[PDB]
Amino acid sequence: MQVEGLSINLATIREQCGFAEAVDICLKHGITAIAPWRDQVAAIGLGEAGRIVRANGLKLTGLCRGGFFPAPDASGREKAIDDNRRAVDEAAELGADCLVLVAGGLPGGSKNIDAARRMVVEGIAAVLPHARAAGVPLAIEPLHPMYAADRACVNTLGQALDICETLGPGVGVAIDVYHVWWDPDLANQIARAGKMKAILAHHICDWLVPTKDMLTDRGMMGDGVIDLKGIRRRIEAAGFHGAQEVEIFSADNWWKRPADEVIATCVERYRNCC
Amino acid sequence: MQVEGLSINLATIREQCGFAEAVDICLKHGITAIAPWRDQVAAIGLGEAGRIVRANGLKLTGLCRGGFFPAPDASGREKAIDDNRRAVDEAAELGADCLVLVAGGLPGGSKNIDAARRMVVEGIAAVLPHARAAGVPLAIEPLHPMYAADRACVNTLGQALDICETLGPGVGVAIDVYHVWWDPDLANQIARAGKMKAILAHHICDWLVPTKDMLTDRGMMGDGVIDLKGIRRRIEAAGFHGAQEVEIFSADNWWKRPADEVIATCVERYRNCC
Ligand SMILES: [Zn+2]
Ligand SMILES: [Zn+2]
Repeated sequence: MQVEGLSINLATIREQCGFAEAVDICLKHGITAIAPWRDQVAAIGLGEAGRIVRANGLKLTGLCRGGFFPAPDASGREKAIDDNRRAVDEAAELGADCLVLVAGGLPGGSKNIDAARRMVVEGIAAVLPHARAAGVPLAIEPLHPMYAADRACVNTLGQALDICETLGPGVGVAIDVYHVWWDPDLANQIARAGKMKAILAHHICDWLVPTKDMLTDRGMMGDGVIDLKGIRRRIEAAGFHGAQEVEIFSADNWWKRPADEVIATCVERYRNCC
Repeated sequence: MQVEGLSINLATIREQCGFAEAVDICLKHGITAIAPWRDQVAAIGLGEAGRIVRANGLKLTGLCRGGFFPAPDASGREKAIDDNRRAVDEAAELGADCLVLVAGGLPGGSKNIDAARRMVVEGIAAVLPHARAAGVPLAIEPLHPMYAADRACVNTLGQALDICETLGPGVGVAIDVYHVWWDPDLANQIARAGKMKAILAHHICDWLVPTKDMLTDRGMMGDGVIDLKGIRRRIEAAGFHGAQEVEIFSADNWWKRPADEVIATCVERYRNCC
């Protein structure tokens, strides 16, 4: 009956379903773990979202997302930090296993990528006490390098782990195959993450050939070229046995299909291709 | 009169100009270094291209390109290796400072990215004796990670340098800001390249915000977010003082403008923004 070890990031059916319907279809397929987004939670209301979570015994593999730290001035940086505190409060209410952090790109006008990265480290450090007090692990999600300028300037698992080592307890990593599959040093950095006890989440999807859009053409698992099986074996060998979270952005395919069929296909591909 | 230290990769005006006209406009602006592509050379003829090169005293900062090593079988891999030998012969005829190598993506159907990378190393090793005998340095060009699956599975300068160390003399790197600007370890790897005496080329352009296409929306220098000045200072500190090669693929902007204006703008932006 239950599909053990599978979570659905609700972006996967974001065009078709708001929060309650997404949960309903996931439960209809034996799925008891989700990762909602803050806008989806806000649209239903945080209190109702947590009631649904607690009533159905749902695990949250993550809440998406905090981050977005760099800004051209102190006021803007603190506005971002303070938003992350709200995100932590939301995650805590929902019992999320972590708050996913998407670092933010360059401050407007700036070319100073190293400074942007320092603002990320400082921003995480500013949020950490709030997160630790709330019992909410912070998961730095290294993002594909194509996102460096304008979405997230933490772009390798090695770099993410360097930040985890600098900041100390309460911060780990979310390993999303879309963002990291290409990294020539991926095997060593997964092993490193495991030694650090830093792995908080594992997101799955695929890299299509060709990829037709930089943001909204993620593949269903098995439709692309990622060695999903190999990555998962390495993550398990590193000591992480949590659910695999399906996170697909697909403007011209999966978002245009009935949510039922999408989730059915996620379960099939999870069984066969992961 | 002369614009010292500037080269134009002829992709920059590829829609507007074949080889002879491209050279003419570059010389009209005081530019005496180019990097043509093999298709452009073939369209005019290798003999005529070399005559033009020798008559005008042109430097070639590169010939684009060899590579494309991985294939599902030995016959296909050897076909690729043998093409690279032809590319070396072309580079030698034109007096090119290097042959740029774009590694190739995964063999069709395969998910085995590590094996693809082994085929790259083996392929370069197979070509090297031909290149060394011809006097043609091979320049491994790490490519942006977004190209990993289907164009080039050498995706970081560190990885490129690892291959250079494995293979030994006659192989170095082409450092293209588009492909490497995001790398969190870029400063250390540029310094490393310099210690290895491995830097063979420096390609310039910019990363736009937003980037509107994965292949054909490179920016004119200064229109994007790359710290061009900083990268160049590090390349010079590492011991490379060769020309900066402008390589812009811009389907909706620079390729639609008069070649004259494009090259004029390259010289202005080279002066101000590099
Ligand atoms: Zn993710
Ligand atoms: Zn290049």
